[PDB]
This record gives sequence, C-alpha cells and structure tokens, in this order.
Amino acid sequence: ECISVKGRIYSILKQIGSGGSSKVFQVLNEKKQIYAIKYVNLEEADNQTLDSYRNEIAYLNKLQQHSDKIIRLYDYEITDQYIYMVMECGNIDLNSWLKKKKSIDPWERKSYWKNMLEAVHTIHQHGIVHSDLKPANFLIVDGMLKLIDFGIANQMDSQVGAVNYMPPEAIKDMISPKSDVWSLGCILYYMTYGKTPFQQIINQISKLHAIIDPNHEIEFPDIPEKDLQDVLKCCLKRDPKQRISIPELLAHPYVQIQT
Ligand SMILES: O=C1c2ccccc2-c2n[nH]c3cccc1c23
Repeated sequence: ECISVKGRIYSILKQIGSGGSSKVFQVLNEKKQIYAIKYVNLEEADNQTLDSYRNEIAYLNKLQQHSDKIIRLYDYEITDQYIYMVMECGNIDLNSWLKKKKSIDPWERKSYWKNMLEAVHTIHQHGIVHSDLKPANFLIVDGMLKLIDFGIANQMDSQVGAVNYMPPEAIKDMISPKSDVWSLGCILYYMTYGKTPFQQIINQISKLHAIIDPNHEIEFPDIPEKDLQDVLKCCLKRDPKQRISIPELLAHPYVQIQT
C-alpha cells in the first residue's frame, strides 16, 4: 500500500522496475486483480520531455484497439507533478527471459516472432518507427510477447548499451520502417543462434565499422529450419531497399507454413 489513480485505490505488492525517476509497481486493485502501475516524476521534465511523454501516452491509448500484442493500458492519472498508468501486468521481459533460458523451443520462437511482427506492424501503420528495438522492449504476458513502448518518450547503472541492434544506415547517416526490421532480425538471430550478429566484436568502434562494412560477411550457420535461415538473411541486408518489409515477413512461410 498504497497508490490512488482516478479514485480507485491500488496496493503495492512490489516494485518490478526502478528509475529514473520511473518506477513500475506490481499492484492489486480493490478486488485483488493484478496490474502494473508506472509512476513517473515530472518535477524535472522540460517541455519537450513532457510533450514526448504526452505523445506516447496518446498513441498507446489509441493503438489499444488495433492489437492485443500492444500492452493494455486500462486507465491513467496525469498532473503537472506526476503520471500514474494502470497497466496489464506481465511475467518477465524478453531480455531477462532470454538471458536465463538455456535455449528456446523452436515452436516458442516462431510464436514470439509472430507477436513481435504484429505489434511492430501496428505502430508502423500509424507512422511510428520505434528505431531502438531490443528484447528489453518486449513483455511476456500469458506466454505471449507484447510491445511495452513505442520509443517516443524515452529520451530521459552502466555502460549499457544495445549497440548490437543498431542498423547500419543509422551509422552511415551521421525513418524508416526498415530500421525496425533490422533490429527485429537481430532479436531473432539471438533467439536462433544464441548471440547477436556482431556480439563477439567487444570493441565499440570496431563493432560499428563491422555493421556498416559490406565486405564483412554476417554468418548464418546451417539449421533445420531453412525458413528461419532465410528470414534472418532477409532482415539483415545492409541496403534497406533490399531489406524485407514487415508485410513481406507476414507472408513468409516461416510465420505461415505450419510448421
Ligand atoms: O517493465 C515492465 C516489466 C518488467 C518486468 C516484469 C513485468 C513488467 C511489467 N508488467 N506490466 C508492465 C507495464 C509496463 C512496464 C512493465 C510491465
């Protein structure tokens, strides 16, 4: 105990996430149903930050209706000092799950992949490119991946990280939906081969040079699922024009042909 969002009282079971100042609490309503409550402190947010927070809240609220692979947002209270967001509660985030799991069941992987496509497809269909997709951005809810954020709000402890998932065209350019495809392709590559394509290059500068270098051959060890191979090869094509799109991925035999 205790939080109060728009009249209704919620008792704090424990803190799932910390920050930030951004704290996600596992909580229970008056009828002991389980929710998550994200608490944000606005007392040091400037006007762009605030607007970005407002913008993402608006979209998450709208895109509720369009897919159930987008995390449910049930209600929220929002003042000048804080934000409270009553949300669907989840088992574990994908990054923590992957880290702990020894190796994924081939059926489980393909199923998660469909979830990831459905959610990312939805945000694209409203002009939203995430542009920073990591396993951390996905939540396992009832054995099912859901996208937690759209990457709008978050422009506000290591030494971390996630340069592994960075597409080459973001580096050469120093928009667009193909950037998200690359990043999803790295999440799958990880679920397939246990590491990200360039994970073993532990030097940062070297890593990026490797990502943008066309002569650097990305490895794709032979595996039973030749479908999976092909999907991985298509998402990790350095020329975004050549890269496969989400609609093409949704018509791919990997997610259609059974199984
Ligand atoms: O970050 C998490 C999170 C992290 C670990 C475990 C559960 C959750 C979780 N469950 N519901 C929500 C809503 C928003 C964010 C998050 C959740």
